[PDB]
Amino acid sequence: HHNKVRTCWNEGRPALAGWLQLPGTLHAEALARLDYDAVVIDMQHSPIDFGQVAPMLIAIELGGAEPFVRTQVNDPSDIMKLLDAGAYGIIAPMVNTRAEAQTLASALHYSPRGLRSFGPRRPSLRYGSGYLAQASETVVGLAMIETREALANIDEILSVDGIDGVFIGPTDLALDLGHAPLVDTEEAEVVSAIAHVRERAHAAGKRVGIWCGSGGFARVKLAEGFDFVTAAPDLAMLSAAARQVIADARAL
Amino acid sequence: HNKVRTCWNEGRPALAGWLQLPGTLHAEALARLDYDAVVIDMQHSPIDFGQVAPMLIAIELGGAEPFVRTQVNDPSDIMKLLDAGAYGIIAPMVNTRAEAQTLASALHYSPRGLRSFGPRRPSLRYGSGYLAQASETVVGLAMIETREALANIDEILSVDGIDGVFIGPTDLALDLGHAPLVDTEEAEVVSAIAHVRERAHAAGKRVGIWCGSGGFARVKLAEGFDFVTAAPDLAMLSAAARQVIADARA
Amino acid sequence: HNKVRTCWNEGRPALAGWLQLPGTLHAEALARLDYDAVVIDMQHSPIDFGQVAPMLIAIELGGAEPFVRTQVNDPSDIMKLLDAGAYGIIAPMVNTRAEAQTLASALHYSPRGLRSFGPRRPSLRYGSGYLAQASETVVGLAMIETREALANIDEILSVDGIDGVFIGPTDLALDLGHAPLVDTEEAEVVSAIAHVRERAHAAGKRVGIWCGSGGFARVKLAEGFDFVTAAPDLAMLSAAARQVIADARA
Amino acid sequence: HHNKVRTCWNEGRPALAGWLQLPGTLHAEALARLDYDAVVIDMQHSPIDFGQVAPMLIAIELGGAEPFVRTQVNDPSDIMKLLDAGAYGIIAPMVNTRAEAQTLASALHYSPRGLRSFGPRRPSLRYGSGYLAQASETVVGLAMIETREALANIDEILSVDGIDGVFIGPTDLALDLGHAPLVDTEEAEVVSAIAHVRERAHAAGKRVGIWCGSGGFARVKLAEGFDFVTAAPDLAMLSAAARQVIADARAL
Amino acid sequence: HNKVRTCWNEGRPALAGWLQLPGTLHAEALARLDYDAVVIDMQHSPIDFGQVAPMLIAIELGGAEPFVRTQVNDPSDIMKLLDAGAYGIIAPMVNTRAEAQTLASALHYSPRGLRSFGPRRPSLRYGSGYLAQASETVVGLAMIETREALANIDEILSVDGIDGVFIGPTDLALDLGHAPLVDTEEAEVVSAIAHVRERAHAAGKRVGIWCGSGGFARVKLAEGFDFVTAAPDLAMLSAAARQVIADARA
Amino acid sequence: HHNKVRTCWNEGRPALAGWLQLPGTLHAEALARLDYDAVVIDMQHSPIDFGQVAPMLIAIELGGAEPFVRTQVNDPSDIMKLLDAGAYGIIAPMVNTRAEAQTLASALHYSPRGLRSFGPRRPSLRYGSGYLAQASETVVGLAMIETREALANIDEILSVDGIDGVFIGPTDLALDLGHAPLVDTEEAEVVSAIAHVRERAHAAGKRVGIWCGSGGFARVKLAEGFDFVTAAPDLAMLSAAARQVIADARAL
Ligand SMILES: [Br-]
Ligand SMILES: [Br-]
Ligand SMILES: [Br-]
Ligand SMILES: [Br-]
Ligand SMILES: [Br-]
Ligand SMILES: [Br-]
Ligand SMILES: [K+]
Ligand SMILES: [K+]
Ligand SMILES: [K+]
Ligand SMILES: [K+]
Ligand SMILES: [K+]
Ligand SMILES: [K+]
Ligand SMILES: [K+]
Ligand SMILES: [Mg+2]
Ligand SMILES: [Mg+2]
Ligand SMILES: [Mg+2]
Ligand SMILES: [Mg+2]
Ligand SMILES: [Mg+2]
Ligand SMILES: [Mg+2]
Ligand SMILES: [Mg+2]
Repeated sequence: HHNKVRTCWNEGRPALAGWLQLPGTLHAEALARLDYDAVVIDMQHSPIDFGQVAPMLIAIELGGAEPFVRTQVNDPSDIMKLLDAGAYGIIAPMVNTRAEAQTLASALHYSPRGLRSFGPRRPSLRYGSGYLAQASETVVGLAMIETREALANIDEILSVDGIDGVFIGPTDLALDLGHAPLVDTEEAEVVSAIAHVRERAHAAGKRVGIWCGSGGFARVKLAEGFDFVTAAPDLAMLSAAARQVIADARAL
Repeated sequence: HNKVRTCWNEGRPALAGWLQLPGTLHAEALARLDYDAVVIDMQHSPIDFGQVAPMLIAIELGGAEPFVRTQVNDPSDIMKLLDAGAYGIIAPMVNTRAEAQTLASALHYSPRGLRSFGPRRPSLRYGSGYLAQASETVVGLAMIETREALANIDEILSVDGIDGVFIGPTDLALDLGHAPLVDTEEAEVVSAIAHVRERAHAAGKRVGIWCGSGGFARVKLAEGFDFVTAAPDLAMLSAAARQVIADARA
Repeated sequence: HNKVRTCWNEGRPALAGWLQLPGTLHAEALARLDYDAVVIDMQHSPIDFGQVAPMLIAIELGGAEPFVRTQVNDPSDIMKLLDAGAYGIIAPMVNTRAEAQTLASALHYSPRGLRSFGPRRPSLRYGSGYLAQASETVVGLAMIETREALANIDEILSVDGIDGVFIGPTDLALDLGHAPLVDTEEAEVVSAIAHVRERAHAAGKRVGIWCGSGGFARVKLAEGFDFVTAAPDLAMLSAAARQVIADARA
Repeated sequence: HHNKVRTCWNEGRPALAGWLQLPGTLHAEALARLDYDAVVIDMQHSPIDFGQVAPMLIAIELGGAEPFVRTQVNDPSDIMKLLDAGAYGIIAPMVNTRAEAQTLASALHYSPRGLRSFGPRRPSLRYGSGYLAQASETVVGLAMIETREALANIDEILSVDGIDGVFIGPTDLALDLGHAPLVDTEEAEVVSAIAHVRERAHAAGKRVGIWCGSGGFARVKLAEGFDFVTAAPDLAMLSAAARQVIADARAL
Repeated sequence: HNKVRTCWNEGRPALAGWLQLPGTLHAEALARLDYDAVVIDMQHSPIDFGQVAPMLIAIELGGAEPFVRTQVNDPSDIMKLLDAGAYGIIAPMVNTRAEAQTLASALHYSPRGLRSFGPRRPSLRYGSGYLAQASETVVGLAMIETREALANIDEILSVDGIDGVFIGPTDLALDLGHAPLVDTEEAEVVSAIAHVRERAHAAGKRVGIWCGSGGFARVKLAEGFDFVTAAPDLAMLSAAARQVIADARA
Repeated sequence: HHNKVRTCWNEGRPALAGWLQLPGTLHAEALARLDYDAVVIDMQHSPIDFGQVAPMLIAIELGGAEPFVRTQVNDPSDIMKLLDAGAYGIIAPMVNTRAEAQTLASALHYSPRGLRSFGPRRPSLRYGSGYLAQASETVVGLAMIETREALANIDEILSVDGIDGVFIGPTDLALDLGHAPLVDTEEAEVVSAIAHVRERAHAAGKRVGIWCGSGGFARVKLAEGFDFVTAAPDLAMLSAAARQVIADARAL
């Protein structure tokens, strides 16, 4: 028993992860069974509530990927309930300051390293009675860097011992820097900001991840040395596939 | 108006989506594409009645006609779906004239059928004039997917109150002793499919089929199918994800 | 005690609510009014089994007897509702003595019927003595809503184990070739309703009916109906909202 | 495509809205189809959770009213997830200070006018790819005035550019001022407070709304020049209608 | 591999859990204990299809084979459960050879049965080779719980495609005119149970039974039952809570 | 109509309560029907979301125990929505300071004693139109003491008028004091801390509760004079009962 993403990193390999915005277990299991190391459930920009995330985490684990959640907000009590429901990866949006990164770290570890409340319903079933001793290793925590403010604060954020590193939200970052909501961009200012965050993460001996909208862009990010790359949202892949089926059906 | 009936009345076939995943977000998103209808599969999916109800609403808001492929040809199940705003019904494994008569009985009020009266959602869409035009608001297709159905095709097509038939080519292939392959080239299955189509059109009825690709759907439209579905949500998403991963991993 | 049976044993009819909206808050709130029973409609509503279960609990806490009008006269569906704490069953479209016998078979343990034993919620309410008094805890009504049922009334009423019959006057009006109007004045429908009532009372059975207004319910109570429902939640809420809007907009 | 409430206001007309405390799609659609411009779903004083609100917003839009939510609390991340689920009106309870009104404004607009996170799942489907350019206009935001403290701070609250105005909670206001929980009151002190808030809202070129328990009271509020009037809660109208049916059924 | 079939192929019986409570947390937790299978009861529980679906996934992750005791022996209900990853089916009240043939028809693809093809979850577990080995992945047991079933035992056991029979001793006791007691000592019921066991083993079939205690389950295993369930989640939890309260209150 | 726990306390009797971590109504009703005065639903260390807690509160009340909730976090708006859903007992985890105890008190009372928002959907049905006058008595509020920090602050926490007292989280307390996650412990340091909290609660004329993992430990806590004792979690009792059934089934 081990965190599949931590196993990638311990073997000097990056992790590739899925991204779900659609509630339900069937597609969660089917995607987890593909060559994804993790599958992230998006609880920020989706209609997925806690009652719907709980059985999705089970389905991903059965499919053979590490269950991750991108939370609605950086809130310790929300993050703790997800950990106890068998979320083994947490990505907290809009972490703009060292203090906010400490708030995330506080949720991911038991005392004395954090203030995580004890009652691990699903981790105890997966890991057994030996869980508390290894609990910190079973969990991956990434602070999202999505703003001018987070970019300015990146060295202070990376100095927080309890987070594994940072996950870049490139569309919110492009918007905050005064651009359109650019997806998978080469825009020089946005790309220089993202390169800066990766360079500082690795200099600090921390991990860096990035959200991607396509397989093509994910290959570029992996080939730049990102540690955790997501591609691409279930609803986006499904809509694109339907549009293409319809286009081919209705062609002369 | 029933968007599929509007296609037909205007001399055009209908192209439909096919959902095996529960939920409203992809249902609305696919309904807003160039689909005339979106079918929710209650047979080969985890979708129960509590989940189908909001999906019907989402499809209608997206601007496609909501259809349901039911778990079974059962009149009371069909009547509850109709009153929940399912405006097309595809009933699996209709094998006999009696079974086609059971389907027709569910889709029409007395004296044409025995549909129980309590049209919760259709009354909201169509108003107090609903009863008079109820029959035309609903499209009903009996599924031809066995040797027995294929043997009994003319008598199934004889039943007034069904709009026509919808081929289940994987179940048909399997019952003919062939592999249940999507979009099959198997000569006997392809000949059985063309026979059902010709028989439906000769009886003044409509015919539909399930497809797994845009390419196959283009052929069935060209061959004169009236209602073509392509392709299942879970299949399309799985194949897309496989491609993304293969692109990403180089 | 079954509150409806207590009304009957004390020489009083029962007045019931009628829910087509899922959820527990209005179910408890209507149960706390001067209703003896609240019926949950699983036929002409979006309510599935997962939603009916907590509604039964809410009605019982509010202090009305929980009833269910099932989607269909199916023994296994009725048995699951009984074991979930439905203490009244109204089965739609009971047209023959055989169909009434199917309903009675579901409502009684061997040797009277064939009800499967596993009474999850009734055992909590009634304790370990439940089996001996099980029959008296449940009220079962066959719906008379077709020409065929009306023709077969005496033989439906002959079936021991059903408490009596419940008229579906909109389906009856429609099957008699009339408008399916709530609370109809149509002479033949009104005469058919009085006939069913007289036949039930002559057979020593109970009779109920669906009403759309307090005024009509008052008449049916005065005419000697034993179980009168008025009026559906969605209808009452819709008419109330229309009035509020008309008041507000001046 | 336009916000039906904003269209009323642009045409110098007030908006009349429904108020739901009962979960489910069928009554939501049926009421939306009546002569209501909007229907508000109450997530503060109801058992409605996020999983239940999501399909109700769809049902209201299909019925042809603008979907609104009265949120449980003034929390930016909760408000953002509702916007991305196709809530086009937000009413945030207990907004007592200018700082709290700024917190609400921050959630309702993308950078640089706010800090709303980008991922508009349902608005993108309703409005298309041209959504970001008009996003602020598609959304109506009202701060609730329900306390002595909010009343004292009304000019500071109204000075916040990012809110369309204020929505009065007359029962909580009556309670905070030391009265019984008065519904649709003429009580001189409560009525003078409410008149003050309307006068200051209109002086500031802002909109003012009020919650009503009856059609009669809603007519009075509309005829005083309120911009957004709700009447009346589904559970209240249903209970009153049932009581009257029973009273008529059991009459001699 | 089907874990129960693996027990049988290795000359061992299977011990199973029994859930009447909906939800995934206790389902996974009991599946991780020394149970070979966990049965979800859809007959005497509030569990609907929407709730059973995630429970099947939880049991499989816990490392027990997921089974379902269905509400009724209905082919379309069984086929939807199979496609949702129910790998054992126990059908209540199988009373005749015809009813056993109806069960067998649902569990096998043509030409052995008439199972409709669309194996959503089994295809994920078993891959594209699923069709060829489908029959062996599923365990099907007909319930013997009436006088009529007991009378028709040899002809039920004659049906190829059913793995064997599962005794419902409380319904059997009640239909024989005895108390529906868990783990009964009633001489005629005990003799009926041993007869069904001997008949199943003589026909080369498997036999199972429902138990209420570890002590009784130990005896049935020793007597040579192939599939023993003990004990229902709600019963075990209720008795445990009663003990805790009695300990606490002194 | 009365709070069953307050009735115990008014009659000089302690209350014994159940503890649910499993969603659903059937076991909630069955346990409520046993000799428990209350049943607590755990929304911190369970997968229970608001949509699942709502019908469980109904089931417990019908079974004839007082419905309690141990909340995910000490958040006033979450606590208010539970009160309006017919939670009549609130246990808020991780209350570490007098200020946090005041935050809990603020949620449990209407103005002027608190700032609870008015809209009591279920309490109004249970208690009728006379509810506001007795509302404070219908509700039991307990602040959880689970940390070194809460222990140091126990006299300041107990000085908050609006809480009935404190509920000890012995496992989180043992962890915070540097021990293993000890369940039902006699460990001298943890036991002295718990005895101190009980002694200070009773000296302050307040009530004290404690979570137990067994019937045996609950008897000891009752016999020490605790006012509110819980035993034992549904999932723990069910797992132990299954293990024993299996052990007996597979015995030689
Ligand atoms: Br792959
Ligand atoms: Br398109
Ligand atoms: Br009343
Ligand atoms: Br209107
Ligand atoms: Br074990
Ligand atoms: Br007890
Ligand atoms: K994988
Ligand atoms: K369309
Ligand atoms: K359901
Ligand atoms: K009552
Ligand atoms: K409207
Ligand atoms: K196991
Ligand atoms: K009790
Ligand atoms: Mg972002
Ligand atoms: Mg088929
Ligand atoms: Mg009817
Ligand atoms: Mg929920
Ligand atoms: Mg208020
Ligand atoms: Mg049985
Ligand atoms: Mg704790």
